[PDB]
Amino acid sequence: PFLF
Repeated sequence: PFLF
């Protein structure tokens, strides 16, 4: 997962 990518959180930004």
